[PDB]
Amino acid sequence: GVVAAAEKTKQGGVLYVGSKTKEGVVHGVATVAEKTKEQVTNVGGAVVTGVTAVAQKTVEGAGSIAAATGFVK
Amino acid sequence: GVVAAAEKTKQGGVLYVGSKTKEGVVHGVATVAEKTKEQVTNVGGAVVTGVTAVAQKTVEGAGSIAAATGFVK
Amino acid sequence: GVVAAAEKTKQGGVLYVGSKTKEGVVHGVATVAEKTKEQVTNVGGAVVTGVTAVAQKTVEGAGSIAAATGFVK
Amino acid sequence: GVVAAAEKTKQGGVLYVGSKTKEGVVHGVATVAEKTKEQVTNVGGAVVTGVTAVAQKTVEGAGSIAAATGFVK
Amino acid sequence: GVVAAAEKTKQGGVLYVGSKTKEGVVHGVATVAEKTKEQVTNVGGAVVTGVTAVAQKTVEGAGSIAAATGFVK
Amino acid sequence: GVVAAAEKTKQGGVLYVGSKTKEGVVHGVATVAEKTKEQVTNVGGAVVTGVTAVAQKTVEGAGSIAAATGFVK
Amino acid sequence: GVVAAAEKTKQGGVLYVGSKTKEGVVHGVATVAEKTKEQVTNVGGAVVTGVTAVAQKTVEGAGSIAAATGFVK
Amino acid sequence: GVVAAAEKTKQGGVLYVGSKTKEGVVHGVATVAEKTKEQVTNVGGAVVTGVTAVAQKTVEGAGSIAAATGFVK
Amino acid sequence: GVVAAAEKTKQGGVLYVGSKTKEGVVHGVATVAEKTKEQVTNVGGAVVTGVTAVAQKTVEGAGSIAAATGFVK
Amino acid sequence: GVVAAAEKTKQGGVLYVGSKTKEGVVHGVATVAEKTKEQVTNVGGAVVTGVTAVAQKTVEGAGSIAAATGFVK
Repeated sequence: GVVAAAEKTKQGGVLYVGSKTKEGVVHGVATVAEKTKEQVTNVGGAVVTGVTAVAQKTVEGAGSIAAATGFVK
Repeated sequence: GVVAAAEKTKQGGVLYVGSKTKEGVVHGVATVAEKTKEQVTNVGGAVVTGVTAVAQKTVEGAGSIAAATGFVK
Repeated sequence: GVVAAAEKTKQGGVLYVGSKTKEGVVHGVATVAEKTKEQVTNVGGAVVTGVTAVAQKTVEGAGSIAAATGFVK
Repeated sequence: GVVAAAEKTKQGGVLYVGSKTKEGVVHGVATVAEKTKEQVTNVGGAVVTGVTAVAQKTVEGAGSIAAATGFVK
Repeated sequence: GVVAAAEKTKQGGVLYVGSKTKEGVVHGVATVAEKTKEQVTNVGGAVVTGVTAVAQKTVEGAGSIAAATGFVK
Repeated sequence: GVVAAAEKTKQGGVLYVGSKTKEGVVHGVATVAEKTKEQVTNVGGAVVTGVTAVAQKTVEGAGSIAAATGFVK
Repeated sequence: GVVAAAEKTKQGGVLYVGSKTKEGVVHGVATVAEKTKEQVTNVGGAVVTGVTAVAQKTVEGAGSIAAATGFVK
Repeated sequence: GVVAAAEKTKQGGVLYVGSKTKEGVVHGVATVAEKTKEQVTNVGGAVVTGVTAVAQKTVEGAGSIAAATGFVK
Repeated sequence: GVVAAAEKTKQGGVLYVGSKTKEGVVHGVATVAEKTKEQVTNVGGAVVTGVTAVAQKTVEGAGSIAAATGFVK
Repeated sequence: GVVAAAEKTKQGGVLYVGSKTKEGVVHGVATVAEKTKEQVTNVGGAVVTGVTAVAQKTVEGAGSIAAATGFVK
């Protein structure tokens, strides 16, 4: 029983970024391996990967993740 | 039983980014492997991968992820 | 039972980006492997991959993903 | 039972992007492998892959993905 | 039982992009492999792949994807 | 005075190569540029460019090269 | 005075190479530049560029190179 | 006075190489630059660039190189 | 006075190499720069650049190099 | 007075190498710089750059190098 449920019921200043750079190496969510048996990646939210990264009001509602892995039995 | 459900019921300033750069290497959500048996990637949300990345009100409602992997039995 | 359901019932300032760059290498959601048995990619949301990436009100409602993989039995 | 269902029932400022660049290499959602048995790609949402990428009100309603893979039995 | 269903029942500012570039190589959703047994690509949403990519109100309603692969039995 | 002179006055076991390969990219003597004023290439000897390259008793006598370039005066 | 002179006056076991490879990228004598004023390449000898390269008794006699470049005066 | 002279006056066991490899990237004599004024390459001898490189009795006699560069005066 | 002279006057067991490797990156004589005024490369001898490199009796006689650079005066 | 002279006047057991490796990165004679005025490379001898490098009786006779650089006067 791997169940995920989500509900969202709606009964309805200044940001300045200045970036000067050179030779930027950026890595995000990176999983590196040798000889696995299983690999899983679930992204319910937001992954922002930049040289300049700005986020505003981003992950604002009703997320759910259910993960079951393995179970040899 | 791998069930995912989502419901969204709606009964209804200044952002400045200046980026100067050179030779930018950016990686997102990257899973690298040798000799697996299983690989899974679920993206319920938002993946923003840039040299300049701006997000506004992005992942705002009712997401769900259900993942089941393996189960040899 | 791999079931996904989604419902959306609707009973109904300034953004400036300036980018100057040179020789940009950008990768998105990239899964690289040698000798798998299974590979799955589900994209319920939005994948924005640029040298300049701007997102506004993007993933705003009622998404669902159900994934079942393997089950040797 | 691999079932996906979706319902959408509707009872019904300024964005400036300036990009200057040279020699840009951009990759989207790319899954690269050697000797698999199965590969699946489901895109319920939006994949935007550019040198300049702008998204506005993009993935806004009622999406669903159901994936079942393998099951040797 | 690989079933997909979708229903959509309707009882019914400024965007400026300036891009200057040279020698741009862009790849979309690309799955590259050697010696598979199965490859599947389902695109329920929108894939935008450009040097300049602009999306507005794009994937707005009632999509569904059901995929079943393998099942040796 | 750009003078070249050459004189050649003649008063007169087992080689086994086995090559197995795939997807070979080979470049020779390659000069690549943007916005020059002058480019010169003089080849008095031998340029062997292969995937399999074997040379035997190749550049064996009396070569001469004279190069003068520029001289704004 | 750019003078080159060469004179050659002649008063007159087992080699086994086994190569097994895949996906070989080989570059020779390569000069790469942006915004030069002058580029010169003189090859009095032998340039062997392969995936398998074998040379025997190759550059054996009487070579000469004279190069003069620039001299604004 | 850029003078080169060469004279050659002649008054007249087992080699086994086994190479097994994969995905080899080889570079030779490579000069890479941005915004020069002058570039010169003189090769009086032998340049062997391979994945398998074998040389036997190669650069055996009478070579000469004379290079003069610049001299603004 | 940039003078080079060379004279060569001739009054006239077992080598086993076994190499097993994977993913080899090899660089030779490489000079890398940003904003020079002059670059010179003279090769009077032998440059062997491989994944497997074997040299036998290679640079055996009478070489000469004369280099003069600059001299603003 | 940049003079180089060379003269060579001739009045005329077991080597076993076994190499097993993986993921080898090898660099030769490499000079890396930012904002020079002059760069010079003279190679009178032998440069062997491999993952497996074997040299036998290599630089055996009569070499000469003369280098003069600068001299603003």
